[PDB]
Amino acid sequence: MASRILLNNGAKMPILGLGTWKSPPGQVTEAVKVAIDVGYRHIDCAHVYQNENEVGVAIQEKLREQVVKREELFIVSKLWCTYHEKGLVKGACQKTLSDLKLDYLDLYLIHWPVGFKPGKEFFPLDESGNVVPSDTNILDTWAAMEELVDEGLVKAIGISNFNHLQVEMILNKPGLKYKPAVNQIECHPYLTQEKLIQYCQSKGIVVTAYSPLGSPDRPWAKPEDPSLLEDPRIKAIAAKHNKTTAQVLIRFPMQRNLVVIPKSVTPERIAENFKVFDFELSSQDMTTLLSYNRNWRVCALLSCTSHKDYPFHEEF
Ligand SMILES: NC(=O)c1ccc[n+]([C@@H]2O[C@H](COP(=O)([O-])OP(=O)(O)OC[C@H]3O[C@@H](n4cnc5c(N)ncnc54)[C@H](OP(=O)(O)O)[C@@H]3O)[C@@H](O)[C@H]2O)c1
Ligand SMILES: O=C(O)COc1cc(Cl)ccc1C(=O)NCc1cccc([N+](=O)[O-])c1
Repeated sequence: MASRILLNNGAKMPILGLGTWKSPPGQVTEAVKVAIDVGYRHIDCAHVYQNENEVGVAIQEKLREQVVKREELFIVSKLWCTYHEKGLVKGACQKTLSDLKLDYLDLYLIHWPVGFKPGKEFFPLDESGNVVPSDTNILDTWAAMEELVDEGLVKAIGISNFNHLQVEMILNKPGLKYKPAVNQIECHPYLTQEKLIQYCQSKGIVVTAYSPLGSPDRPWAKPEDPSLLEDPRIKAIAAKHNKTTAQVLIRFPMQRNLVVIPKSVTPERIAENFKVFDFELSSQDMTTLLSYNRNWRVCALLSCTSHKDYPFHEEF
């Protein structure tokens, strides 16, 4: 299948990208260099991941080496929750641009719909462990994102972890100038997201699937927790196709017209994860994988459950 999807800003986005959350700063430069050498042209980044400088070293070296042209890369980053205020958005973007060694981003996302009190801490808490909110709403934050397009800092803007009512809130924003191009959400066979994906696709918003392997390195993993990579049912589909379980989990979202961003710092896995354009899952395989949905979420924080804009109280 085609390697890129057309966005509603007229630009093409590679459907496979490299994730970078948890990639250690002393490993991620090599990881990104390896990824570009073996064909990745999309890197998913964020200021909160604390490794954009090191990601940037890799990107710059491959540009300098003329392995790739800047126009051929699709670099994504995200506005952290403590920068939702109007007056902080441009500087947050510029800090990311500086760390990544870029003069524009292809896509910049509102990372989470929830805004937090600005300051040095990424998760400001009160004395009982609740996050301290920002009174800035998603529509004013969106207007600030729109300004970044008009200043040439970003080619496209989008959202991440927005539920359908929140997406609808931006789509219905008075004076909306740019529609979100992308909603990046968690999506895998245990959280299949049929309702939110159809909503977004029906609006011409491209959906990016994060944690496609179930984030086995997430820091809050429990023993109890389901494991996609070890699910014998998925292992059997992989065996049938002479592919790895990871490769099935990556191809699955691709065939739903999603973008997918598996993370690895292991060079052999980075290469393996890209070798997903030479096989097809059957319609039966797809429906079978969809059937494993358990509404199981890697990413959701108890500290944020009372924030006005917490996204996961809603069904979708
Ligand atoms: N927008 C958001 O709020 C949000 C939230 C979560 C994630 N994301 C983005 O989505 C990315 C992907 O999600 P994720 O990092 O949570 O988890 P993931 O991609 O589902 O899983 C990454 C884990 O899988 C292992 N792995 C990778 N390829 C493998 C393979 N072929 N075989 C066996 N194990 C393999 C990795 O190990 P090694 O690295 O040790 O190889 C790592 O432990 C993130 O890195 C981030 O860029 C965005
Ligand atoms: O968010 C990501 O991309 C991945 O997860 C990260 C990454 C880092 Cl570096 C730090 C913390 C997290 C995390 O707890 N994310 C979950 C989260 C955050 C904010 C709000 C919520 N929420 O539920 O409103 C949830």
